[PDB]
Amino acid sequence: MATKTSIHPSVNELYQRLAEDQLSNCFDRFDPQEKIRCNYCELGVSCQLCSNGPCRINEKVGATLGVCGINADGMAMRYMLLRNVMGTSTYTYHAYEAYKTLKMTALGNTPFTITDKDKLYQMAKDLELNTEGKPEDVAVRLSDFLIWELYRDYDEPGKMIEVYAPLKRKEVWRKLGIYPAGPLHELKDAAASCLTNVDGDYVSLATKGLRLGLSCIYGAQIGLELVQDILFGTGMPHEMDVDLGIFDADYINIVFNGHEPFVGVALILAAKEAVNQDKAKAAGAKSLRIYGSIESGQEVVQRFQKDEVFRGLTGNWLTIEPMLATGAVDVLAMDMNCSPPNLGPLAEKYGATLVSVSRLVRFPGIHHFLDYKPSEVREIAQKIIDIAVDSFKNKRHGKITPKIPANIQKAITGFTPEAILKALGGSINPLIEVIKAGKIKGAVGLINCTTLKNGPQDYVTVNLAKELIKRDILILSGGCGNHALEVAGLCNLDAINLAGPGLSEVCRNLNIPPVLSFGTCTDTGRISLVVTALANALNVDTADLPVAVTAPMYMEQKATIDALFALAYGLYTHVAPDPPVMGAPNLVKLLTRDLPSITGGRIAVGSDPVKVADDILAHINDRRAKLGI
Amino acid sequence: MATKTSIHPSVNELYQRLAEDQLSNCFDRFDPQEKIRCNYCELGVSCQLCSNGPCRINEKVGATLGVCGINADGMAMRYMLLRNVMGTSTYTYHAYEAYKTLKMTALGNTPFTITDKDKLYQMAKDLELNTEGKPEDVAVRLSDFLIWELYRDYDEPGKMIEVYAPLKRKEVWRKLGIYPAGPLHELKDAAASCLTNVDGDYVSLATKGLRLGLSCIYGAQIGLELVQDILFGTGMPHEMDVDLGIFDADYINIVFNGHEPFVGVALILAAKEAVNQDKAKAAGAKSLRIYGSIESGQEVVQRFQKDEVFRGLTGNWLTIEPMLATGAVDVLAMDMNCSPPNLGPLAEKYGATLVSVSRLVRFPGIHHFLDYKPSEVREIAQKIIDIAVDSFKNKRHGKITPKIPANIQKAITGFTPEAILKALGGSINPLIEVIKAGKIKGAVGLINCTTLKNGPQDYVTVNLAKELIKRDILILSGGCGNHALEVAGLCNLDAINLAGPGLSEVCRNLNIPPVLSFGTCTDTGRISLVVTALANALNVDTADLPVAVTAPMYMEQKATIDALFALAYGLYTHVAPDPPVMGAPNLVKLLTRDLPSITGGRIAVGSDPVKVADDILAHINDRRAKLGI
Ligand code: SF4
Ligand code: SF4
Ligand code: SF3
Ligand code: SF3
Ligand code: FES
Repeated sequence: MATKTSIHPSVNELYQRLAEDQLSNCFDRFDPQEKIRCNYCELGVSCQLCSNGPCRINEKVGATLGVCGINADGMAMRYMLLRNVMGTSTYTYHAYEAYKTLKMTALGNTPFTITDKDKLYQMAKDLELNTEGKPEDVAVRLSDFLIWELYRDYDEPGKMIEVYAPLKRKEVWRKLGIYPAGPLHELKDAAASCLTNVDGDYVSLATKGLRLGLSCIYGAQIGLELVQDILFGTGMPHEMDVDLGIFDADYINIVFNGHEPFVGVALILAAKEAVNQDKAKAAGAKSLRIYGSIESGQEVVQRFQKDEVFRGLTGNWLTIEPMLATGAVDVLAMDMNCSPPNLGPLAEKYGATLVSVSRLVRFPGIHHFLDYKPSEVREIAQKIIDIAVDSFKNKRHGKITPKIPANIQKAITGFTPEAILKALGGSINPLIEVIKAGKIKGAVGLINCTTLKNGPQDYVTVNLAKELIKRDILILSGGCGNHALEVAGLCNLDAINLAGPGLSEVCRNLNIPPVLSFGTCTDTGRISLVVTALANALNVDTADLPVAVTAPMYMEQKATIDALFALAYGLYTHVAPDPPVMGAPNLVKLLTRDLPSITGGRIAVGSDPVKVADDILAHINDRRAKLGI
Repeated sequence: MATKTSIHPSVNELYQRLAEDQLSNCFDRFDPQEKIRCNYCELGVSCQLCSNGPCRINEKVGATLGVCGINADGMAMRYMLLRNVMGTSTYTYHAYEAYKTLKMTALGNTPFTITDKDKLYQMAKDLELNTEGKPEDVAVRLSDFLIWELYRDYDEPGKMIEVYAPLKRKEVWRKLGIYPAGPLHELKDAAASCLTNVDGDYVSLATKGLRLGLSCIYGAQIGLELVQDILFGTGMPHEMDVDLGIFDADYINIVFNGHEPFVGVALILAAKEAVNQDKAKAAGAKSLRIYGSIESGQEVVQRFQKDEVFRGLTGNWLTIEPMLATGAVDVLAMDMNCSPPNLGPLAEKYGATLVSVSRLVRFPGIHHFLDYKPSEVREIAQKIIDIAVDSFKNKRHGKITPKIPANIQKAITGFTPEAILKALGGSINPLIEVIKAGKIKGAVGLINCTTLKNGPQDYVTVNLAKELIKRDILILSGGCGNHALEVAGLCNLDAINLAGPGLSEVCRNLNIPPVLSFGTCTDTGRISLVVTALANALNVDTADLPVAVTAPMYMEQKATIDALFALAYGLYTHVAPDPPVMGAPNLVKLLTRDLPSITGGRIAVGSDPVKVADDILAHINDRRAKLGI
């Protein structure tokens, strides 16, 4: 088959239905694009930023510079920076909504509550906030402080970066001048820098990308994930069902899909009400069930158990079109990316109702717009259930043939820094000891999307993960790439049998899988808390540790902002497919060869899972040698 | 040669020097790009936003949608929105710095003062601020309030838009749901919407563009321009020297260049110190002179007189490279766009020193980096003078042959709303009356850059302006296109005789030119105050007025954000060259044909000055007919 589909049998089966039904889909749409690809854009040496364009760099024809005078290196890095403004904006958007949700929850106006009060008070103490009064007071103070971190300008020092970053990184960041403003000012400054005839210096633009990455993790991601733990609990390991076989066509099936989990949690709470289960049964369904999709789904499976109501996680963004082709979905409730913009015709064919629950998400053919507001989420969840009941009765039941694949996989979800510490007996020391002894050679943060650019859905990701664990490298996974490993079976105890001799021994002793599900790409900051704890306990810099990062099927700039963060944080950072930079030779040299002498990190490239794994292991072994282990 | 150069003889003379010196320059760089132009990018039907790309729409090869599913209309509007995030970010950056500068001025930490106290107190009254205490206290309160408007979220109502927009527009915006957040949140929301698989609906994306334009004018531009008036005075009409013959090579010559005028004002104040003039003369110069370039220069000529120190405005951004070829510049101090990124080799050849005075501005070969802070601007200005004196002694004097063109033109600069009222005898009535009677058919806001895309520098702008005034249409001008009209002689009293029968006679009686210099593209908000004043005086909506906007040689998205504002504000808005949208037929239909029934405005296109002027006049005459005049 010359069309890239998927490594997953469930997805390939449902692709067959999309193709038989003659519906457009991402897999088929790749092929016409292959007829007319632009290699200037592939290489990052085109520009569309002003009316003297569109420009291309081609020295052979005399087009050495753009009309404005920018060279290839500035051109490529500037467009990378501009796109990374989008990535940072999404994390900043989510953080602000989390903080407003916490405040409105403390004031009594949401269906949520303050669940992890211990985390609330410890965070407040770490940040030197006033902890007098009641938990609701402390929660308002924390929300206002974390909003201040979003809003702080380039000249007001941050506190999150001081609390949560490792000691030896701080001196590097000071030396390089990359301590950022709050993410709102940083992303505005980055966008302004990208306007024509402003910043045309590839080194400066790269520096601004590193700053933007730091602003995203310390100024948005860590705060938002800890606030979500305060609201919904801190994840601990538990068994979850994943893949598209979790659907049963005789129930009313509501799927929540995006990155922000607030609507999903409100849906689970509303679906547990007897009145709503009775509604479903009166409509001819066995009962009402809620399912998670993509990153919003992953946020929930990190913190919530499967039960008779909440059924598990469907898969990553390339599973959404196949999921509709099951003919089992009643409402797909969409809160952020990825909500692909041609779902309308598929929802129509398969008898599903599309509901946007964010002012960000719009595309042709959406049935309902219920933009999120914390004080409205209770009513939003109820209206979604009402829509789903009507949709089941009048659109799907008795009209649509279901075609649900048989595949269901088990994954242990809910790893957090706290869960790792508990699994090790309350101290990081046993992990240090198994690393020093060579049982685990090192650890990889797999923080990733999925894409079709460099293979069938999830091919590189799953095979790279298999190659890493065979080499006794423990994986901490987040993002659509985490969903892939869960569906592939790498996140359960059976997967110990795929690990090498040292890692399989540790996994059996600790009773954990060789791939630890840490959640979403938004959990890059949270994974950094584990690496920071390692660095601080060893009194070594992050750039000295036997670790690496990989985003091996990256798609969008949530992944690349996390990669820029990883570079600033001093790490070997593998990215595939190539970012659009390879036509800019001095930028390539900076990112791949010179950064180890600047931040400590570097970009690595390639899509062959075996070579990528070998190169990661070589870097880990080089770090090990310098540590004497 | 066949190379597009300029309509201005001074620029053509200096281009010859650049070409004979075999130095790269915008004019020559256009020709290689012409060999390899991408028609997909020209039409807005390419996309580089995720790794499944680069994508193209070409139905003839089966490429109907991008891999993700987006159609041509969503693709084109999304990239327009993303680029307009840059435009909004620059205005928001500038506003924030203006507000911090006013605050630090009130606290006594700058070389500036509160010049227009009347305006300070009038704003405080209009915005219902506390006026107790001293003017400095009120200035701090106004600065904090305007910062709040920058930071307001989508769900908190604004006050600037209530005060400074007319009643019928506010009702239209309310009905359409396009009242925006403050510009920081609005630009973050727009950027997040552009991430792959978020907002792929061209109608939604266009709506977001309109919102972004409103947020920019009411949330940043009006506040920043009125704060700059509070600091540096409200412009009134006065004679100014323009074009490149203002240079004299026997003086130490410092040129400030960008959009933010703070460093330029500080330089003028420092150069007026006798000790600094003594330093210049001891170095062998006749004395020390300051000159303005592009939009920062225009802000200064709006509010300051020509004297023995400050000498006038050089021209717009396509004049910067020619200006260096005079061999007369000692320092070029650069604060924002446009600072073209290949000036380094030109500065080296002609013996000029380049100084960046903004963290936004970086490019290869810059000699000194003096990032602006209000509390450091006195030291920055003095350091620049020190650098200039040394550069004159060591790089230029006795080494570089000057080639200064003879051309100097006179322009009347400093028109403001207040200046118009004064010229009319204290009220707007006389202008309304001569419009009603048909002497002046209507008015156009020319808010423009310059570019080479649709002609030699300033060709379309100047010829369009001549055709408009011949048709008895008064022009209020801002931006690089304003600089073009000043240099071409349309902004002095001789230009009265280029106007048609009715407008020439009104201008002769009022002793004003037919093109009124209103400053920068940043003064779109200020122009809207005049258009709003006309709406109220007539008791009609802005969409009913005999007015239009043109950006006839647009370059970057400061101009396009002003055009998006104009559309939201209900106006016929001509833009040339074509924005990168014309491959998206439904988007084109929305912008050019359906918007009149939505906001009242519409996009018009074309670069033929006669046809464009005829079309503007036809619109104005249609509006007149519906008003009964
Ligand atoms: S910014 Fe420079 S390289 Fe990009 S389109 Fe404009 S002239 Fe060309
Ligand atoms: S966002 Fe869609 S159209 Fe753009 S590059 Fe990605 S797949 Fe292609
Ligand atoms: Fe948070 S990872 Fe990047 S692709 Fe869109 S849901 Fe996936
Ligand atoms: Fe403010 S107008 Fe747009 S082009 Fe850059 S200086 Fe000119
Ligand atoms: S698609 Fe236009 S330059 Fe690549």
